[PDB]
Amino acid sequence: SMSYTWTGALITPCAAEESKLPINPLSNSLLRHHNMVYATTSRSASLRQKKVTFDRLQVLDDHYRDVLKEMKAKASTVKAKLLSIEEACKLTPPHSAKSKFGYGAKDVRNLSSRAVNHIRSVWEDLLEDTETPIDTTIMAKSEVFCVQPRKPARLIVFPDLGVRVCEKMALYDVVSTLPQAVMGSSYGFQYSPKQRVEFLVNTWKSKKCPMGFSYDTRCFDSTVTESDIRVEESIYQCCDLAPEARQAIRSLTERLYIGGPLTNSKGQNCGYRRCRASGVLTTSCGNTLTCYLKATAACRAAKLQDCTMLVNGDDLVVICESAGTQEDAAALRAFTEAMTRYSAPPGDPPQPEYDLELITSCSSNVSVAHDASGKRVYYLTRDPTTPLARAAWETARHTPINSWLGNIIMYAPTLWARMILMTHFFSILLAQEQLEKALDCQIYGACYSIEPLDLPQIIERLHGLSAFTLHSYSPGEINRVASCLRKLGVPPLRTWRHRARSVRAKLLSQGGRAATCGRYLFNWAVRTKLKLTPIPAASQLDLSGWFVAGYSGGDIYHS
Ligand SMILES: CC(C)N(c1ccc(Oc2ccccc2)cc1C(=O)O)C(=O)[C@H]1CC[C@H](C)CC1
Ligand SMILES: [Mg+2]
Repeated sequence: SMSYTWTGALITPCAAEESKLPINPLSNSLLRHHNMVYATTSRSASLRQKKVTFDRLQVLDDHYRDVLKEMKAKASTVKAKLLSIEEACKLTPPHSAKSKFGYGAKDVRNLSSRAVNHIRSVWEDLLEDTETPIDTTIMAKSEVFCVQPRKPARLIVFPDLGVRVCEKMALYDVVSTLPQAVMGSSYGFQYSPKQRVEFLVNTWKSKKCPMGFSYDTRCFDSTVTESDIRVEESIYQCCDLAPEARQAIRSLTERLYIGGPLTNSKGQNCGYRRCRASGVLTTSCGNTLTCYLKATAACRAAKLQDCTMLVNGDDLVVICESAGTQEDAAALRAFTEAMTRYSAPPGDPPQPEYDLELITSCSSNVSVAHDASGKRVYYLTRDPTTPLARAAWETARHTPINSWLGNIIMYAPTLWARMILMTHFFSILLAQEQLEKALDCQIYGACYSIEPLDLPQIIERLHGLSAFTLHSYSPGEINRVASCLRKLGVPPLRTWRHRARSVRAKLLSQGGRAATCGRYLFNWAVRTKLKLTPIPAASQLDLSGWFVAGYSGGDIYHS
């Protein structure tokens, strides 16, 4: 069937949409070519709609069924709990889209009589009505990028706040613990960036002759079929579940996840969906399970040998035992055909990679640098173009989510996050006298509130003290960063070094936590290095819930 059907009504915005970067005195010091920076708007929605709309092809074989049963057996060990309204509400982000039933984010978290009473009625309804298609709103997502030698906005389909709270009640526990139980070490969201690298590097070394590749599925969400979603429900159903939760999953599956009507911001019937919705609680879990299933089965059809998968939603990377250049290329092609039959055709054709640093998964790649002692140290990085374009935009305008803070946390050891983002933002935060202020950001889709002053500890716990001393990066990483700077018009190292030394001095004079950031974060900038000993606060940090599972589109907030 058709991934989508359209009525003609347009996907409309719900206010004014900024497309260009504001000429700002502060954004200009970070990036000079402001015209290369842009944000998607509903004005490009038509272009997107045509790309995600198509008839899906699907043929299932014995390999698929086999892997499916393997997966179900493991799911069979699971015991999901079911959250009470109270907890599900606690999980709602303070700034999440309001409900059309008289209440909003704040009321939900505050457990207002009106919000809880409505939520209750939606839950009862999910228990009584097993059919009626649940209404969703479709919107053009606004995201920032740098022009290329432009991207049309992405679309998001999400149900009402009321319905979202119920999804949590019935599936929060499931989507937080079933992926790991079913896929084990292949589930990428259980790893912190450093743990992801270690898993990738060790996996790579465990091969006599390693061969690896990333697989890009062309619009993965639209390739998800009604069948894949029921197969996915079948996996969830192997769990021990409270009666009400079992019915909630059954009804939410037929009424929401397999598809339903599309309404715009004006309240107009836009069309219908018969593929994955991007703004539902099961999206990450669902996509990860389905990609792993098709991929694993695809590997068997292709005869790839000793495959180790690493899956994060629709993002996939496979590392296996080489069989030779020609044989690897043939196997890879066979893999792609198997995936195509399973309704997961490629966007970018896949290519075998014999160099670990050249494999990009989760928009990132593993690379290597050196610590003070001089020992090689592997770490996660990525092309900084987008991270930087967005740092510029968030500098010029107020945004709910600060990706820059999220990028500093996840890529702390990188040459670009240290030299550019830390310097730029600590300089700016000192000025505005807002170093104490907590900011929201996302990690694997879950929303968190973090104090910039804590970055030193956070970085030590997740990356180790070496994140403050890495130097001598790879020639490949250096060219990528440098050619990035030229493109966006970012000041060179010298300028940044001067700024960092000036910010570092200012941070050291304040003492307390600010001096902590001064000493650690900017030690790369001075010549007279300061001995960097373990930060006490790093040994008393609970950062486990940070890397448990994916939540993108889940409307998840970790208090
Ligand atoms: C060796 C030495 C001088 N050096 C480098 C300076 C420039 C560079 O590569 C470029 C080139 C152009 C633009 C940006 C970086 C790479 C390195 C390195 O450590 O290998 C450093 O000490 C870095 C160490 C990390 C900080 C955070 C910035 C300076
Ligand atoms: Mg893709």
